Amino acid sequence: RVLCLFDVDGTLTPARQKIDPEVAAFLQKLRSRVQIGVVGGSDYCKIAEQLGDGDEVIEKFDYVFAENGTVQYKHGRLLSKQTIQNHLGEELLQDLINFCLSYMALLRLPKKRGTFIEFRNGMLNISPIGRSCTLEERIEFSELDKKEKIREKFVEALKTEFAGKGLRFSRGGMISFDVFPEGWDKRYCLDSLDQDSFDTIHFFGNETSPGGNDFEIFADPRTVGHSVVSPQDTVQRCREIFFPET
Amino acid sequence: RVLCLFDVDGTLTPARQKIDPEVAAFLQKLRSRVQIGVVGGSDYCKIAEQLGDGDEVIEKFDYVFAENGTVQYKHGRLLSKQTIQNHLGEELLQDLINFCLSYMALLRLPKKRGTFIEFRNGMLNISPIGRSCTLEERIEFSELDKKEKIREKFVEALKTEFAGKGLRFSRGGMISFDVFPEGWDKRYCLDSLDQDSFDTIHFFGNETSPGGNDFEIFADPRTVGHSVVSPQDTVQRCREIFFPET
Ligand SMILES: O=P(O)(O)O[C@H]1O[C@H](CO)[C@@H](O)[C@H](O)[C@@H]1O
Ligand SMILES: O=P(O)(O)O[C@H]1O[C@H](CO)[C@@H](O)[C@H](O)[C@@H]1O
Ligand SMILES: [Mg+2]
Ligand SMILES: [Mg+2]
Ligand SMILES: [Mg+2]
Ligand SMILES: [Mg+2]
Repeated sequence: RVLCLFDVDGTLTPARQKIDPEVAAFLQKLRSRVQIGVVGGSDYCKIAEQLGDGDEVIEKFDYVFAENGTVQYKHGRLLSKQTIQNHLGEELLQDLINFCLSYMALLRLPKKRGTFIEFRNGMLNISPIGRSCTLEERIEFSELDKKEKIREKFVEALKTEFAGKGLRFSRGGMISFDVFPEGWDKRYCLDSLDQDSFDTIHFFGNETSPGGNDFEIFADPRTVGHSVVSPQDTVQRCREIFFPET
Repeated sequence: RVLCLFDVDGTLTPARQKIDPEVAAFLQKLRSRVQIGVVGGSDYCKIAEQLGDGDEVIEKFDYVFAENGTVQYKHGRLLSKQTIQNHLGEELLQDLINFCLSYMALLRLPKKRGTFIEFRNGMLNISPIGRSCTLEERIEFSELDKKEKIREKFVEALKTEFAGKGLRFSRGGMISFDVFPEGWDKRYCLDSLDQDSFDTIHFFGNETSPGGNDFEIFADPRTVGHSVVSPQDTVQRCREIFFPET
């Protein structure tokens, strides 16, 4: 009983884009020997869009872990969600929210819009410009952010304010950063997988160095870790391990 | 060339619910004598959901004005949008946004979530709890709000701060209030309609008294105004005016 578990962006697909039909075809071939799963920081809709038409993703993969595994489809079935408010408690969560509102009230940007704080399943996403900006506005903010280190300074202030309180931050996006509970990196999905009797869980990712969003799940003793540089590399690695004779 | 223009909630449908098939059938009958249109403060998706399946609404009505007419479908065709930032300018808009962020940072509630500021086409929607709350959380906030007058006090502070700057406020919702430019009440749709050569525009609404969201469009010299108390009343009124012989 083996599971191959894959990061999505840069591991199975070009970052944030549709999977190559050849890679998709190989994954289904691999599926004749092992179970296959994906884990990504993006939401289900995004991952679904990258990995097939409609909701095909939950049929094509045995596991679909969205938002680092806080959202789980297991053999086509959506499991219940643990909420961030349940984990953090309402007081810490609101302390965080109000600190962010207060900080952003004092930031002056070329443009602001709406959805400065997006309450997701696995994180709070914080966007100084607001998520409802256009593409050109998005690019404008990104360029300013590089010059003024707006998100970086905001994250420094947050880390210090909440020191010791179990919060983690990532600047994965362009107009935002994510705030998530400690352990709600990709390792989150491993606790559910622990219960599914796999002899071996192979994890493949393209950000397996320190600071990368695959590091923790890669390095976790529950996984056999594989560092890849592209979807073609991932396929080669899988052929080598699971189709040695071929 | 006559247009009948209808508010949606409480005028054609029970508030925020699907239209009665009998009322829907009458509107299509009325359409044999006049053009028919709807104008609502809700977004297109909501109005579409109330008035048919899928996008049937834009086929069933000659005009669909969503968000008070800042979003317009004319004979099945979506017209271009004028944006709030274009109208207000980026400086006033950000002054507004930062005042709201600052104010809300200091509010302590039982629960907070996300989407405190929703940037729509025709307004900014401001929600102290956050739009991404659950139904029970929504009811919890509503009950607290009645006790503490949270939205009312927030709106007082905003009106005073932006006195003379052309902003209007409404507490139409339960967990939020809307901020919109002066004249972006339902009258907004009348400027486009002015260009469409109607001899007469009859407007029907159920909130036509001062303070009601139909008052301005009702009282506008460009419309023949009709006050109704229900969709059955609206139908009766229409039969009386446009099918006098029947
Ligand atoms: O700020 P950006 O560039 O839109 O990226 C953020 O939001 C994306 C969409 O929800 C996420 O997919 C990203 O992971 C990130 O949380
Ligand atoms: O705060 P509430 O109760 O969700 O209502 C507000 O949002 C609704 C949905 O966008 C709108 O339909 C309402 O008109 C209002 O702007
Ligand atoms: Mg990756
Ligand atoms: Mg490992
Ligand atoms: Mg009404
Ligand atoms: Mg009038």
